[PDB]
Amino acid sequence: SMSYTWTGALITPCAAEESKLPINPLSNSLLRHHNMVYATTSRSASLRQKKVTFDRLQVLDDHYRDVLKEMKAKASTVKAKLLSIEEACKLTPPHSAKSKFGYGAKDVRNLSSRAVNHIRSVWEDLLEDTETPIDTTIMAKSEVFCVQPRKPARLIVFPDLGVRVCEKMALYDVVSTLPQAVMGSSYGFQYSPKQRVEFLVNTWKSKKCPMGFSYDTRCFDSTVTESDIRVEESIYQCCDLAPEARQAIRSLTERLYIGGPLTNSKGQNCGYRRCRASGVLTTSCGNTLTCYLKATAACRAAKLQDCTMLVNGDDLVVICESAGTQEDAAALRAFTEAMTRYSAPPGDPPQPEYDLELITSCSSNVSVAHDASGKRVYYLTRDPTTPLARAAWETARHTPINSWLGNIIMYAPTLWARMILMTHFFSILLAQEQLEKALDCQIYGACYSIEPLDLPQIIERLHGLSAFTLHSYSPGEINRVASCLRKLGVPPLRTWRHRARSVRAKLLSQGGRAATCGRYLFNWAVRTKLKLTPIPAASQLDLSGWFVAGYSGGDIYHS
Ligand SMILES: CC(C)N(c1ccc(Oc2ccccc2)cc1C(=O)O)C(=O)[C@H]1CC[C@H](C)CC1
Ligand SMILES: [Mg+2]
Repeated sequence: SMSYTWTGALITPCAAEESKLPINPLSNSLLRHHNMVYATTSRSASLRQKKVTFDRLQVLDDHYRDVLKEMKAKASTVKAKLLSIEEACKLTPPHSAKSKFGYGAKDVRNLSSRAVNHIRSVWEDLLEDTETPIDTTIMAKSEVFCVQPRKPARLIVFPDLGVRVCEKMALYDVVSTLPQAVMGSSYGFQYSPKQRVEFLVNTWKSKKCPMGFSYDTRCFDSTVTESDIRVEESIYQCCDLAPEARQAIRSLTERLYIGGPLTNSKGQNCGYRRCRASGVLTTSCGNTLTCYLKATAACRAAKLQDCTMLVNGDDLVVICESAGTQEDAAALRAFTEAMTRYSAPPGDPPQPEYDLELITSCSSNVSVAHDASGKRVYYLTRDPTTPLARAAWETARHTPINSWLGNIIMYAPTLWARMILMTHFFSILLAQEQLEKALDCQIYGACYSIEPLDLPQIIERLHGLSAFTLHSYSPGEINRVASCLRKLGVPPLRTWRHRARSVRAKLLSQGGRAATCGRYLFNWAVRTKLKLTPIPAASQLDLSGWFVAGYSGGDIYHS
């Protein structure tokens, strides 16, 4: 069937949409070519709609069924709990889209009589009505990028706040613990960036002759079929579940996840969906399970040998035992055909990679640098173009989510996050006298509130003290960063070094936590290095819930 059907009504915005970067005195010091920076708007929605709309092809074989049963057996060990309204509400982000039933984010978290009473009625309804298609709103997502030698906005389909709270009640526990139980070490969201690298590097070394590749599925969400979603429900159903939760999953599956009507911001019937919705609680879990299933089965059809998968939603990377250049290329092609039959055709054709640093998964790649002692140290990085374009935009305008803070946390050891983002933002935060202020950001889709002053500890716990001393990066990483700077018009190292030394001095004079950031974060900038000993606060940090599972589109907030 058709991934989508359209009525003609347009996907409309719900206010004014900024497309260009504001000429700002502060954004200009970070990036000079402001015209290369842009944000998607509903004005490009038509272009997107045509790309995600198509008839899906699907043929299932014995390999698929086999892997499916393997997966179900493991799911069979699971015991999901079911959250009470109270907890599900606690999980709602303070700034999440309001409900059309008289209440909003704040009321939900505050457990207002009106919000809880409505939520209750939606839950009862999910228990009584097993059919009626649940209404969703479709919107053009606004995201920032740098022009290329432009991207049309992405679309998001999400149900009402009321319905979202119920999804949590019935599936929060499931989507937080079933992926790991079913896929084990292949589930990428259980790893912190450093743990992801270690898993990738060790996996790579465990091969006599390693061969690896990333697989890009062309619009993965639209390739998800009604069948894949029921197969996915079948996996969830192997769990021990409270009666009400079992019915909630059954009804939410037929009424929401397999598809339903599309309404715009004006309240107009836009069309219908018969593929994955991007703004539902099961999206990450669902996509990860389905990609792993098709991929694993695809590997068997292709005869790839000793495959180790690493899956994060629709993002996939496979590392296996080489069989030779020609044989690897043939196997890879066979893999792609198997995936195509399973309704997961490629966007970018896949290519075998014999160099670990050249494999990009989760928009990132593993690379290597050196610590003070001089020992090689592997770490996660990525092309900084987008991270930087967005740092510029968030500098010029107020945004709910600060990706820059999220990028500093996840890529702390990188040459670009240290030299550019830390310097730029600590300089700016000192000025505005807002170093104490907590900011929201996302990690694997879950929303968190973090104090910039804590970055030193956070970085030590997740990356180790070496994140403050890495130097001598790879020639490949250096060219990528440098050619990035030229493109966006970012000041060179010298300028940044001067700024960092000036910010570092200012941070050291304040003492307390600010001096902590001064000493650690900017030690790369001075010549007279300061001995960097373990930060006490790093040994008393609970950062486990940070890397448990994916939540993108889940409307998840970790208090
Ligand atoms: C060796 C030495 C001088 N050096 C480098 C300076 C420039 C560079 O590569 C470029 C080139 C152009 C633009 C940006 C970086 C790479 C390195 C390195 O450590 O290998 C450093 O000490 C870095 C160490 C990390 C900080 C955070 C910035 C300076
Ligand atoms: Mg893709």
